[PDB]
Amino acid sequence: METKTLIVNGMARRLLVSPNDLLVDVLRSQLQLTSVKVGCGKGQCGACTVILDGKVVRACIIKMSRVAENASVTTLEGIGAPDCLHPLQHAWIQHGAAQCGFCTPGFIVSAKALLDENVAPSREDVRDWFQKHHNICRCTGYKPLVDAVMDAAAILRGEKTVEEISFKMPADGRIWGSSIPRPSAVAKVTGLAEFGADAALRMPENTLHLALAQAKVSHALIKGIDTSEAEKMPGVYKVLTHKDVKGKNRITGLITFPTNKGDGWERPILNDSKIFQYGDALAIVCADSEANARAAAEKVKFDLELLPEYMSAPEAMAPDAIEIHPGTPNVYYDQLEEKGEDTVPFFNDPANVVAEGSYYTQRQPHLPIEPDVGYGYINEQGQVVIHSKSVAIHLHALMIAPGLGLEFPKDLVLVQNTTGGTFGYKFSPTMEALVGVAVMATGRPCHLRYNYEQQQNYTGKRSPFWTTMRYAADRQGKILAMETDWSVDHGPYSEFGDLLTLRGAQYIGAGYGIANIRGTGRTVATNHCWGAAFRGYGAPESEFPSEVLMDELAEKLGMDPFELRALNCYREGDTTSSGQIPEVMSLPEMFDKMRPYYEESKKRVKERSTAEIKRGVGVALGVYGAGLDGPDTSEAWVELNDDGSVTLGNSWEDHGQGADAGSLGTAHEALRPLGITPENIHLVMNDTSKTPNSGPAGGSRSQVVTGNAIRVACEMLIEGMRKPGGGFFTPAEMKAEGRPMRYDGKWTAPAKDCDAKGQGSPFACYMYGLFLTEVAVEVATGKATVEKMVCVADIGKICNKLVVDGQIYGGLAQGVGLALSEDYEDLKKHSTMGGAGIPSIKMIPDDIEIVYVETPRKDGPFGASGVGEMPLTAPHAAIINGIYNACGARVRHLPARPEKVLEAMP
Ligand SMILES: Nc1ccn([C@@H]2O[C@H](COP(=O)(O)OP(=O)(O)OC[C@H]3Oc4nc5nc(N)nc(O)c5nc4C(S)=C3S)[C@@H](O)[C@H]2O)c(=O)n1
Ligand code: FES
Ligand code: FES
Repeated sequence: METKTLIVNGMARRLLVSPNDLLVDVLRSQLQLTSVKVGCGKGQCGACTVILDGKVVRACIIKMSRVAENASVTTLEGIGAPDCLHPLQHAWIQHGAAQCGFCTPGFIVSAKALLDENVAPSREDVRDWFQKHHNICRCTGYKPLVDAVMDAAAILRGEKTVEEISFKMPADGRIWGSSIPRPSAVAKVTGLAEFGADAALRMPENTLHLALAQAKVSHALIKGIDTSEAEKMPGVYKVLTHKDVKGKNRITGLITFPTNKGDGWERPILNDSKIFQYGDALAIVCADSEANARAAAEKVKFDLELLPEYMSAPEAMAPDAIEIHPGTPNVYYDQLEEKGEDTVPFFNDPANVVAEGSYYTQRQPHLPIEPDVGYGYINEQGQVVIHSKSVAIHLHALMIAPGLGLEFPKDLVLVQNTTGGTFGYKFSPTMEALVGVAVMATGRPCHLRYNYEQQQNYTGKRSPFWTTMRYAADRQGKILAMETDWSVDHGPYSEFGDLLTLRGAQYIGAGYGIANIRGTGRTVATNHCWGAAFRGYGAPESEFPSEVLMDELAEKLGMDPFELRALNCYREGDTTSSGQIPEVMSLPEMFDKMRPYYEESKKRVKERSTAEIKRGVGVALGVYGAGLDGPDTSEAWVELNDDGSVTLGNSWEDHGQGADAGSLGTAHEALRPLGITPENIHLVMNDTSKTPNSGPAGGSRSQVVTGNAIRVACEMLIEGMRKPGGGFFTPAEMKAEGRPMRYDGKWTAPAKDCDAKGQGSPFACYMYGLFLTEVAVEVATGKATVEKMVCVADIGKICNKLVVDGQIYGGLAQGVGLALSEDYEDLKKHSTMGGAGIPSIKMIPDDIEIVYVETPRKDGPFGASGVGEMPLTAPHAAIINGIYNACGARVRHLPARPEKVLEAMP
């Protein structure tokens, strides 16, 4: 060891470090400059970017031995604080460039360094800078980030003033539909926002640090676990196994469908007799530090008997395959889909035009910049309190309580920390029971943190769909029948697997009036990573095949792909694939708005193709519902305060999409008659001991269901304040009358669950999108590049423009990674952020445009619908169609990697 004096943010600092310490750990653990985040931990995400002696570097790959004496270091805390904000922070906030905000510090530091060298960079300049510096963002779609940089540049040049680009309160007083920054913006652009890992530095002394001892084989029987050596290791307080669990040591699927072959009780908290997938946690180590715990976990020995490994749906379907879950077939669920008349006479008729095909959607990894993390402790009332990224706190409490041997809500409390994105993986419990297990055994606060390799090998994935479907149309182009078949590879754990399978009966071919449908669905258990909901939850996987086949049918009929769609879309008379009348009929109108953009891309693409680079254009229609199937309910309370302000209590979980902006905009709008201003609406959210059951932030339901519960609770407060015949009471007069201050609100969606053949009215609101893309294909290699994206959308009235804009940009970006680069197949190649193929800035076109068709929803709060999962419904189908359109190559098996595009090239 040696002391090194280094100047941090203008001040000298003598630090007692070890030459092998990583600059990132030093800055975090010793200087508590928590704004410097550790994402991938391998220098790919740039989330740990700091400026070291004028050079922009990634602090996670810098040894202390390589850092000079008196070296100057600049972190976000050296750029601006909440009281003395930098123009770069102001632009970020005014553009809504910070969603989950986990990559914000790295992007801002990196940007500030760019401006020191170039006061007037072009958008392209900025894009290259982030590209060269590995600044990754999984939320924004990048566009907002560049928009923010360009504005801060004009301000530093003295061309625009801060007050000039900032949101100003209208004479209206209304913030519903405005571009008002989100409540959490400031905390996020300053690096004060505390994420799970950051909290580890601020916990009490006696806090313990966990490490998991994971299985490295995919399938096996457990003959024994030897904790002996790990116990003897330095710093280890205790080592737990399945023997230390008090409850059933199982996680229930809760809502497991009645006709499922299994019972939803197969997931162990800590495996006891079998290993179902690579990553499986067989023991928990408790140490005085993370480094000490991780090091002792490797020293835990397993006595196993290797069983065959079924790494795909087909394999687990082979007739000789053994049951992964003894006493339950690997195909534990069958889904029927029957609408209209029998479809066989339509396919057997030589006079119809038939198009058939087999497609495949991959096991897409969520790739959040922040790996999983959470902590827990014993309450001052004897309750186990667990903090995590859970986006369904009430649901997860119920899913884990029995296996821990606890009772909700008397022994257990769940709290959602500030989340650095989930994109769905948190609809599933990840480490909530593990932390709870540890907390109960020791009685002390425990903090569990996953490295990026665990975020990859031990969190759910999008489940791959194998689809074989076909259309039967007449010579004029009208689709008369459709037959579909799909198989969902769900890994070993069934939570929500059957529900996902039903999603196929609802969405394959959605958006078109197809009178007769016959299909068969299937949920199959495999030994690959289990399935956790992924933004789209059934839409991206169902609509990819139907939208690609649609273009294949168009070619067989000799009709334009865009015009063909325009011909079959919903119209008065048509119903969905569940037999439900669509809540709005704006499709014809959406096609009309899209048409001008389509025909221009048609000319522009032909007029720009090179002999070495062919360019093409592709379209696709995506549809998804807002809300969970059936009578989906939400709760919320509003309480009047003495100073006349209001405190809103809800459980609108935030993945970083902007649940805060949504609660505020909805409350404010509903509280109009009382004149409440935005700064007078306090928010108490996501804590089962304080906030009501609002339901999960999944299914793109929050804005509609929860929005309505918030709306309702406000209307009750308004009525509670009514002075007999004359106006309103005051917080003062209210107290005197002994009148209640808090008002509870609830709302139930007017929908009905689907029956055994997939029919019914499962969602009250839908989200519709028309995608158009211009892709360039390098004929020589097969490397495709999305050059432009236009998206016409109908999501009802907008609650917050910055939020919805940022949601569409972000959604379209993941759409590109889904089509061109992402996957979780090879356990070693796909265990790192870059390996799995997360899109870097240059992969996303700077040229993205959005057109909104604000048709209002009868059942939405103020006529609004969801937006969450809409931008990921069919943008991948569009990219794929574009590629065929460019070079004639047709890829039905995602992702369309270069060599894959090459193979398919006629
Ligand atoms: N007409 C509308 C509709 C929605 N919104 C806003 O848009 C956001 C998304 O609303 P909604 O579609 O109702 O979805 P939820 O709040 O239920 O969020 C869940 C959704 O959010 C998504 N967006 C994400 N965005 C980010 N940055 N990170 C994630 O992990 C995200 N996870 C995905 C996934 S997956 C899901 S299911 C909310 O801030 C809402 O207030 C709006 O301003 N106006
Ligand atoms: S680049 Fe350092 S944590 Fe990712
Ligand atoms: S805002 Fe960039 S990763 Fe979430």
